[PDB]
Amino acid sequence: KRPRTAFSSEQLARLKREFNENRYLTERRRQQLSSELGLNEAQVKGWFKNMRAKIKKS
Amino acid sequence: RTAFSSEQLARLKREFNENRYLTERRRQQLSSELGLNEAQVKGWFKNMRAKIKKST
DNA sequence: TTTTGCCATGTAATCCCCGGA
DNA sequence: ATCCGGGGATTACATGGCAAA
Repeated sequence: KRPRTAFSSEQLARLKREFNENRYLTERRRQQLSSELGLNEAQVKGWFKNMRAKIKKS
Repeated sequence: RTAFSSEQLARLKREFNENRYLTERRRQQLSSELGLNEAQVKGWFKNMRAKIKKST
């Protein structure tokens, strides 16, 4: 099982800025964003997945 | 890669005609009766629905 | 026709998407 | 983060069927 991580405030600000433009990730955009933030792609994919579900519930 | 016998395919097809989606129960029961693993029966149903959509 | 021998098609399986729990 | 249980897109590969001397 993949470890849970905590995102820094800079990572969360960049993620959210991104989610504000498009709630879905293409492959290239995921790679770029994971590389830029120093995050595993699975963590990024996961954050977007959970954020869609939180905002759908909100 | 497994190849299903004509008897298995005949039964799978008749089951598919009656209900194109398996319940857990029916998947278990079908697999037991046919001598197949549940993943193979589940995969057959998945591929059958895809194949049909891919026609129209 | 035979007897190869390649390739096209079929399909079981894999990969990855998604929402929901 | 996990897993399930859909989907679409492919991929690997067995084999049927055609090609050809």
